Amino acid sequence: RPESELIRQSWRVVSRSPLEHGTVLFARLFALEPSLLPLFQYNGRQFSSPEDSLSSPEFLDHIRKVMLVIDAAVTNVEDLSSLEEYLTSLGRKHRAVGVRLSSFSTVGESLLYMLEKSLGPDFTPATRTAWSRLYGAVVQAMSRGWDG
Ligand code: HEM
Ligand SMILES: [Xe]
Ligand SMILES: [Xe]
Ligand SMILES: [Xe]
Ligand SMILES: [Xe]
Repeated sequence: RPESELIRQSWRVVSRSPLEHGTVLFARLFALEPSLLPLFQYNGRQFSSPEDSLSSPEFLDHIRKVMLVIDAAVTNVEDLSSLEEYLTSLGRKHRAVGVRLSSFSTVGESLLYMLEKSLGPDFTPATRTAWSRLYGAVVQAMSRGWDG
């Protein structure tokens, strides 16, 4: 699958500095959808501003978790069946924490933003399409967690 190799090659670049890259993703996310900020409630407190989130080790750990789940998806690009059940429960978990399935569209745009910014000219039309398909497949599996 040529799509899979474009994903593998672009991810190599990102995966070298995952927290730095995931930081861009989350900064962009809160800039687009500020109402996601209160959902991260560590030690029973909510973050007042997006910059507060960046000072939180728990929040930064969650960036690492996100980048790890993406890494699993890239590893399993040719077949996400090994990941379907895990991703369904991951959706269920995010439903429980208060995330609306609708917000995963903004997450997608934030992912594509991070990739465009990191890769520059190497973020070709084909690369963008490949990532949009992989992300779509991930969200499809996660969406099963929202009761159906
Ligand atoms: C809309 C954006 C998101 C929000 C508001 C959100 C919120 C949360 C919260 C509150 C937790 C529990 C606290 C914690 O573990 O730090 C969590 C856990 C987690 N998140 Fe997210 N999340 C988002 C997106 C994602 C995405 C897209 C992924 C996958 C690529 C992801 C991967 C994970 C993982 C692996 C955990 C640990 C779940 C567990 O095993 O308990 N997160 N998230
Ligand atoms: Xe952020
Ligand atoms: Xe963790
Ligand atoms: Xe993501
Ligand atoms: Xe993804």
